[PDB]
Amino acid sequence: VSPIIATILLIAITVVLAATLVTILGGFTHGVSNTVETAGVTSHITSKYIFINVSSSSSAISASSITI
Amino acid sequence: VSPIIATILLIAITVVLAATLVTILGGFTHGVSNTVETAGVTSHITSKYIFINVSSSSSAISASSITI
Ligand SMILES: *[C@@H]1O[C@H](CO)[C@H](O)[C@H](O[C@@H]2O[C@H](CO)[C@@H](O[C@@H]3O[C@H](CS(=O)(=O)O)[C@H](O)[C@H](O[C@H]4O[C@H](CO[C@H]5O[C@H](CO)[C@@H](O)[C@H](O)[C@@H]5O)[C@@H](O)[C@H](O[C@H]5O[C@H](CO)[C@@H](O)[C@H](O)[C@@H]5O)[C@@H]4O)[C@H]3O[C@@H]3O[C@H]([C@H](O)CO)[C@H](O)[C@H](O)[C@H]3O)[C@H](O)[C@H]2O)[C@H]1O
Ligand SMILES: *[C@@H]1O[C@H](CO)[C@H](O)[C@H](O[C@@H]2O[C@H](CO)[C@@H](O[C@@H]3O[C@H](CS(=O)(=O)O)[C@H](O)[C@H](O[C@H]4O[C@H](CO[C@H]5O[C@H](CO)[C@@H](O)[C@H](O)[C@@H]5O)[C@@H](O)[C@H](O[C@H]5O[C@H](CO)[C@@H](O)[C@H](O)[C@@H]5O)[C@@H]4O)[C@H]3O[C@@H]3O[C@H]([C@H](O)CO)[C@H](O)[C@H](O)[C@H]3O)[C@H](O)[C@H]2O)[C@H]1O
Ligand SMILES: *[C@@H]1O[C@H](CO)[C@H](O)[C@H](O[C@@H]2O[C@H](CO)[C@@H](O[C@@H]3O[C@H](CS(=O)(=O)O)[C@H](O)[C@H](O[C@H]4O[C@H](CO[C@H]5O[C@H](CO)[C@@H](O)[C@H](O)[C@@H]5O)[C@@H](O)[C@H](O[C@H]5O[C@H](CO)[C@@H](O)[C@H](O)[C@@H]5O)[C@@H]4O)[C@H]3O[C@@H]3O[C@H]([C@H](O)CO)[C@H](O)[C@H](O)[C@H]3O)[C@H](O)[C@H]2O)[C@H]1O
Repeated sequence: VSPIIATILLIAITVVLAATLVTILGGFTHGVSNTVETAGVTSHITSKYIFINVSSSSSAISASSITI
Repeated sequence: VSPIIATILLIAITVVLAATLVTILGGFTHGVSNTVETAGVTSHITSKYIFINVSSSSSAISASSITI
């Protein structure tokens, strides 16, 4: 009798460890993305205005997505 | 007499536990397979057509097996 019952208990424990491990991995598998951008930019500054002129960029992006 | 009869009953019980355990294991030993695929794909979109051009793939697969 007892060696089979001990085996059933060890299967029950194994499932909870595997379920625990899955929640540990979730802290690694997020928030990685390609954020690199590169632009040819020239600028001139005066007592009233900053002028900014763009010559090229790595990608086309919205002017609302850029913070100054 | 009675210690031998008690032993015969415990053998009968043991077989039913082993048969029970075998049906528990069957829930683990299925549905695991190598499903990973990886392709070099490029695409262009227009008001009438999507164009899709493939440069390489990890394996050769039927175009009917892919869902869009
Ligand atoms: C990005 O890409 C763009 C597009 O290609 C440009 O190439 C940019 O390069 C910059 O461009 C700006 C704008 O052209 C340049 O700013 C000028 O800088 C010159 C100096 S410079 O040595 O001549 O080269 C001038 O300062 C010029 O100003 C003009 O306007 C002045 C103000 O006149 C305004 O207001 C009056 C009312 O008071 C209006 O009647 C008039 O219509 C106008 O709206 C004038 O005083 C000035 O006269 C004298 O200026 C200088 C001395 O400061 C002198 O050296 C000159 O010979 C001249 O005698 C001149 O007529 C600048 O132009 C901008 O004008 C705006 C104005 O709102 C009109 O848009 C601002 O008010 C400023 O005056 C000024 O920013 C800059 O130098 C370039 O780098 C690329 O970076
Ligand atoms: C999962 O997988 C999916 C599918 O692949 C996506 O990839 C998803 O990624 C997310 O997608 C959503 C939806 O595309 C993104 O939410 C958008 O976020 C952008 C910000 S961003 O910087 O431009 O990238 C915008 O906020 C955008 O909102 C649009 O709609 C706004 C509201 O317009 C709605 O209502 C008006 C009436 O008032 C209608 O006329 C119109 O048709 C529409 O229904 C606009 O204001 C907005 O304009 C400006 O928005 C931002 C500032 O907020 C600015 O930066 C922009 O440049 C632009 O000038 C823009 O047009 C979001 O889209 C969703 O739109 C719904 C709307 O119901 C339509 O479905 C909501 O109302 C919200 O507006 C918004 O959720 C999200 O960023 C992605 O992560 C993957 O995760
Ligand atoms: C156990 O171990 C064995 C041995 O190793 C296997 O590995 C087994 O795995 C299963 O194997 C079976 C048999 O190979 C697989 O069933 C096939 O499934 C595919 C789908 S798949 O995405 O391509 O992978 C197909 O459905 C295939 O069917 C073929 O046959 C169809 C019917 O053709 C029959 O009838 C015509 C007359 O109408 C005859 O001319 C012809 O000779 C043949 O007898 C075709 O329609 C089918 O074409 C298209 O099928 C699919 C769409 O359904 C599409 O995706 C394909 O790209 C293709 O364009 C294809 O040619 C299945 O094979 C079995 O064929 C028998 C037939 O009797 C011949 O034996 C049946 O009639 C069924 O058609 C089908 O069961 C199964 O997927 C595997 O899991 C291990 O489990």
